[PDB]
Amino acid sequence: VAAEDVVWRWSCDNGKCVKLKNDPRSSEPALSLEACKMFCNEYGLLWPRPTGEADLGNFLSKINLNSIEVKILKKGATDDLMEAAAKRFKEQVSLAIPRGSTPKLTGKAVDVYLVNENPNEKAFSLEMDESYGLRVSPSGADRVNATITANSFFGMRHGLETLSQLFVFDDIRDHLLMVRDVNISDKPVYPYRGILLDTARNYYSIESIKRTIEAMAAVKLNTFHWHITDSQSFPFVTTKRPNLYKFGALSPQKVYTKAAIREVVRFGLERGVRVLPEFDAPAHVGEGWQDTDLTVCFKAEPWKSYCGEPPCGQLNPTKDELYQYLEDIYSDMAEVFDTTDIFHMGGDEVSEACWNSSDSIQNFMMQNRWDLDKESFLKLWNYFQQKAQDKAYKAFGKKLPLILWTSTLTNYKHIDDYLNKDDYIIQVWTTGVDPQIKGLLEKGYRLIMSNYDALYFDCGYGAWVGAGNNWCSPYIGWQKVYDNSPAVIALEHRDQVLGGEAALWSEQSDTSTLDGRLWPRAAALAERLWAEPATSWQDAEYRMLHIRERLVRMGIQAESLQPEWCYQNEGYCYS
Amino acid sequence: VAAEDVVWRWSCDNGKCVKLKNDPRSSEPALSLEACKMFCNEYGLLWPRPTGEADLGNFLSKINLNSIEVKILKKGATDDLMEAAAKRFKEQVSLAIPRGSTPKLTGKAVDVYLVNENPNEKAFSLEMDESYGLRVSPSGADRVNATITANSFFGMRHGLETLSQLFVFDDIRDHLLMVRDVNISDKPVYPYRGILLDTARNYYSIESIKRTIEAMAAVKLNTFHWHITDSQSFPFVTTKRPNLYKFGALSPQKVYTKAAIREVVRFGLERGVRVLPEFDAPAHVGEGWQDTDLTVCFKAEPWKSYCGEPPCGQLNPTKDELYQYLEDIYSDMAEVFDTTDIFHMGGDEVSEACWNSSDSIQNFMMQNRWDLDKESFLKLWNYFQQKAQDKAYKAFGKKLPLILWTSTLTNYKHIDDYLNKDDYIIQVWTTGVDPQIKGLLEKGYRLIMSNYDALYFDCGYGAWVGAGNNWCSPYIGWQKVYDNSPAVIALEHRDQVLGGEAALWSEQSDTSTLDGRLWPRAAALAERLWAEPATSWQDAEYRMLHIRERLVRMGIQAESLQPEWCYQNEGYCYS
Ligand SMILES: CC(=O)N[C@H]1/C(=N/OC(=O)Nc2ccccc2)O[C@H](CO)[C@@H](O)[C@@H]1O
Ligand SMILES: CC(=O)N[C@H]1/C(=N/OC(=O)Nc2ccccc2)O[C@H](CO)[C@@H](O)[C@@H]1O
Repeated sequence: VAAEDVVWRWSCDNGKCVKLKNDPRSSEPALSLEACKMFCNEYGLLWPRPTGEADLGNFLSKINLNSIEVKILKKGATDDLMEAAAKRFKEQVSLAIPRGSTPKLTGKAVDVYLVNENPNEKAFSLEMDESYGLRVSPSGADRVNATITANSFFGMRHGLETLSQLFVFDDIRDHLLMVRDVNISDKPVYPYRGILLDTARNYYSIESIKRTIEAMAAVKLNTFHWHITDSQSFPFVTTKRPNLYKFGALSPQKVYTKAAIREVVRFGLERGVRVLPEFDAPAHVGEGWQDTDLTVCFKAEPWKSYCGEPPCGQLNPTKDELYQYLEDIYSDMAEVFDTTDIFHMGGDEVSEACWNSSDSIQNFMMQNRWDLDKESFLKLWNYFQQKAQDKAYKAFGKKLPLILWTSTLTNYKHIDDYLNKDDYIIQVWTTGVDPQIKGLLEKGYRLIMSNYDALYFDCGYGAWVGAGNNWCSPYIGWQKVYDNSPAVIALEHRDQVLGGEAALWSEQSDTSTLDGRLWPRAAALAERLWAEPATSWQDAEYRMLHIRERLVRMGIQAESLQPEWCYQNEGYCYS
Repeated sequence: VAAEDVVWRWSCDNGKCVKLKNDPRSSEPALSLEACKMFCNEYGLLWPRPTGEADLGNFLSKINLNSIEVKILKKGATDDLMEAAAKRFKEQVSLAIPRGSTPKLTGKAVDVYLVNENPNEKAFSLEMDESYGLRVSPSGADRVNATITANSFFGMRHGLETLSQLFVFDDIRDHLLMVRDVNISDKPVYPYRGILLDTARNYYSIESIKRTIEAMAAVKLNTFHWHITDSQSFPFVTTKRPNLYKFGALSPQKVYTKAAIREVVRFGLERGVRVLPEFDAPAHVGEGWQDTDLTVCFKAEPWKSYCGEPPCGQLNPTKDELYQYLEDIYSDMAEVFDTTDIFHMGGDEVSEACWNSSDSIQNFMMQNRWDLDKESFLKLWNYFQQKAQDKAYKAFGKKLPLILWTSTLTNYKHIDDYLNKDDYIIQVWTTGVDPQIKGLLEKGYRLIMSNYDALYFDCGYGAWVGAGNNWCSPYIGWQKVYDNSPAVIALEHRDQVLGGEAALWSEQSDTSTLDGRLWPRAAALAERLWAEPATSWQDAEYRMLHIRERLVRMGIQAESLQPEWCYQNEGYCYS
């Protein structure tokens, strides 16, 4: 076969790029699809779109791939991180070029200048500055000046990410192009932009976790919430209490060693991603605890009587030794997850029946004058949480914010009996319309939104117990994730919302299915959290298709949203 | 870290392998999970389970990986295919061994003997013999005799596949094991066991197509139905009418050349998979036909008025030149798809409105005394099909069976006016309970079942036009595909059912998402078609989990069905 050449061209008409034949008898220069898209779309090819200035100009300039140089103007303690970020950037620019295509090495030279105004700052915090400014302009006759200015390394890295998005490959001519005149100013609306990955229901290769982080960085998501343990498995390698992993793991290979974790944590830091660890308690414990006598109900049957899902099992708060185990686990986590400013302690629904089933437990309650009703079991949960919390603080070596899921414990009506708003952040998984949300906000609580009607990425597949479909079906499309707005959910109490997180529970997901589950749906969340657009999904639709293509180019096995024909023929596919 | 060793063992109790600690003070030999499973389960680790004799014995023998030799007893015209099949088999045995694990090179030597009774036979046909017999027994002191006897290469290749499934890796000891005493006899219930892949709505890499075929072969699926063109794109490289692909393709790279197609066809043949091509007509045409004047309504707006989905477009049957184009396309297909015994001609619903919209068309109808009502448009469709059919036969150089989808044309009430049962096979996509099915069967028609309620693999994701979920949602779980029985659907007219096919329409699928869409759900279909079990999904559940793990080992990014904990702890997860 003699491979053909691209035969089509694209022209902007009413905000839509229309495909037209590239006829020879024309004096007007043909535009490639991406080139037309960059100026046809209001925000061009950017995802997420910026919150401030977004001036992309009207032109593109041909660039030579081998002539891109990055210079770091202000040196500091973040030099290593900055140097790493710069290196990644050269590689990102290539992603513009489709695989198997080769650009002509001609054109201008690009100079990228990074101005990090506080070069020593590298800690993750809810108050950290993620803002940046980007300007691109012609410099002299043969080069381009790209200048990124930010208050911190984090803003600077976000700026490099936006800059990488200003490159387009012209497949008609085989030219690498770059936007000529750019003025951009940006910062995120919300500090916490996350993805929860459950690695206990099924194991995820460390390569996959890193790939996930690479994708997150590409859309300015900053938090990876590692739900490391559950009743099904204990893959965290705890040096202090090694039997938990030894007994706990699905296999000896299916484990997360200290070196692997440091590796992931560092990989995250370079990409502005906080790796936040969760040790869920006192429910969701099982495997790895055999022979300790520190749990009750593991594998209790019938399972339905004792828990939400099999296997059943919970910690026994009445055993003093448990707090010793917990201290050790929290300490081992703190050692390796050393960039995190926050610790998640789980707290999803505890089972009354399960606790009531232990005489050892009942005796303890009897001795303490408490009865055996629901109110009393709440007392037991609080007793546990208070003790666990002390251990967590001791482990991290300071008081730090702690996260808990919405639960019976966190009901706004009695939450103050147990928790306080300064010390606890509440992760919300109820529907976006649930009354608990307003009530919690009124009490001053900060929230992370993960409402299941919009943010549960596991939803919609086949049932994993029995037949039918899984519990939270239907499957949530990107359109729905995009339209779910925390600002709408919280109204006037908006500042109290820290952000949001997409949740990938793993009863039905693993190394193999993760790219699909997460991408590009998490990108919808990324834009929503970064920008809080007043606009709807339909306004972001064309760009969403582009970002999906970009994730694929990165090597992500992203879900397919629409026929490629739609991407090539804007406005034709609608409903 | 010092990697641990597996700490658990498994014991059979009431058909379930239960995990127990591998305690040192025991005189009873510990069993690894797969080893326990092989004898605990009624059919062991086999998928699909055999239809005849299935005696697996009670024991396992240690085997040396480097000592497996295959000898072909009867030579013939299929020598090349047999030699290829043998080579693949050595590689398959390794799949038993999990990645990064290394077996001890000790144990017996395995001799595999292949007896192909009709060594010259290599054609695909509905009447072909896929039966085989398998016996395994100890031979002498240091070796194993594995003998496969079949009427044809196809049965022989199915036998090698079953034999590869009789190997287990003992991860407790690092020993490769094989079932010691085996007697198996098998043949499929249905001749046509397929997967439809739509490569026009989105493009699929040829590497992906081959990977799909590898997975199919692993579960004895024998037909790959390539839905090569549609309105969205024309990736088939037709030498005779090169503009269709040149204009038609999503990109110059996104094409299927003759060499690629031969490559896929050959890869299929070696694995007992018929590669069946579909050129859908007269609807579902669009791209690639610009400037021919041979279509009407391409990109007609509003799309809803003229078609099921955008872009709209149909062939104009009144143009004589069209039949010339068609002859050329059919001829180009016949040249490269040279193993197929059947040709699929599409025929999914044609649009009346679209045809009525062309005066050129109306004039033709006016001249032929036909009116402009629905009945008349049916006449036009028949006129087209009759002419297209003649071209198809001329292209293939013989009369061969042709397949059409259920449609207005195929309504059993008037189907005989147009088609005949000898010449046409009807592919059914209505619900399994639709009256058309009984009516068609009563008229003597053969069917391929693809009922959308059970067999549409595209179903359940987000909407691709507008918001919500896609048209045939909910998502179909393996349980549902497994329970859908053609025997039940057809009753006494069972023989008329040729088999079944899972359909992966590609509006929302591509190279990236294909492993997930297809696997392991197609495996459910494979067993149902191969064996027609009276039993339900729950009886096949443990084995299904194993096959999924096997697909992953093969490199398939298969969907995750359940937590791995369930696989390790049978009977604990249920509902
Ligand atoms: C916080 C959370 O989501 N907890 C569990 C969880 N709990 O789900 C419910 O209990 N849903 C529910 C059941 C009855 C009534 C209301 C909600 O869902 C995930 C799967 O989607 C599990 O992986 C989690 O462990
Ligand atoms: C045979 C077939 O399935 N045809 C089209 C097709 N047609 O679907 C329907 O028209 N479904 C339907 C609509 C209204 C009433 C009954 C069925 O579905 C696939 C997507 O699932 C498309 O890719 C196919 O081109």
